[PDB]
Amino acid sequence: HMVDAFLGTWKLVDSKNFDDYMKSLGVGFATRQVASMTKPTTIIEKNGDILTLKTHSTFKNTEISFKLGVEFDETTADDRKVKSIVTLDGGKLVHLQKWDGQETTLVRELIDGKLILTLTHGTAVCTRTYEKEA
Ligand SMILES: CCCCCCCCCCCCCCCC(=O)O
Repeated sequence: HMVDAFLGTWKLVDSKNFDDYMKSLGVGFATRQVASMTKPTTIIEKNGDILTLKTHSTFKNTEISFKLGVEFDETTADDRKVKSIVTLDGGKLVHLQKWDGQETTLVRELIDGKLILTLTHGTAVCTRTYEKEA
């Protein structure tokens, strides 16, 4: 399964344009100040057809579980209540969130052994680079 290469624990080492991405979502200044300065850990697990993606940080934790291709309800780290779907498109794990007539896509792919997360909302595009910890 293509998901096997994503499994494990990943730690943020680099970020580009995250503040702009949060601004585009309406995250307030005080939260952006802290969120831009944290280095989250993302844990990706799979048991049968169910994938679980956990994001851990010193001040906020999220967890979602899903089957690929099946829409699910998600409450995001910034408290948006969204409709989500995740597909594995070739080698790219593509997570689409929809709410209030808006969308944002979170694409994860493996480049040179690192996990690259690209977040797009409107024209705000952010790249988050994660190194494999375990
Ligand atoms: C995940 C770090 C703390 C997040 C605090 C809430 C404000 C920003 C949330 C924006 C949507 C989720 C972004 C995830 C980024 C990532 O996984 O590197």
